[PDB]
Amino acid sequence: MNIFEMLRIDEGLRLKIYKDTEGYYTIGIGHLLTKSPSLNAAKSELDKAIGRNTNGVITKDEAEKLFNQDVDAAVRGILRNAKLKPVYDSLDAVRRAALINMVFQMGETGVAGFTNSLRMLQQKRWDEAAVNLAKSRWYNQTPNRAKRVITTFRTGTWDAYKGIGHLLTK
Repeated sequence: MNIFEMLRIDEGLRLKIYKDTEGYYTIGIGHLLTKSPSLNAAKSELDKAIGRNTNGVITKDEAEKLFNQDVDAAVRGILRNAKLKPVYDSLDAVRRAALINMVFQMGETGVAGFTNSLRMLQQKRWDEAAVNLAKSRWYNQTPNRAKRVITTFRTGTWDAYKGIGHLLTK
């Protein structure tokens, strides 16, 4: 298992414009398009992202391309963040994946707001971090997904892979 496979499970795959758990226009593998209520706006964003007149529909390859870009950005977001970077650096490979997952879903800003949890993660206080992490709107809104991620942070294994929130756009 890896970050790509992990996120593909959590986010699923849709080739047509859809509304995410928050009611925002999205497409592909959790690629947010816009927080705006206009389908037209979403379509504009889409065309712009793809480089062509899509008409709300994309191909599998296009979805995967957006996906790769999106993963890349989440990581970059982590590396540029002074609160995130140090945590990310302190973690083992599996747990890093969990961090990326969160950032992908809620943005670098959203994640950076989890001060207490981040600290616990930095300290390797797994169980405590898990409890803390669950006391969030995130957990209450998308419990199943949150659970899988939390479990990952807790055990440092992919067991939970043996509920999608956000990811890149206007």
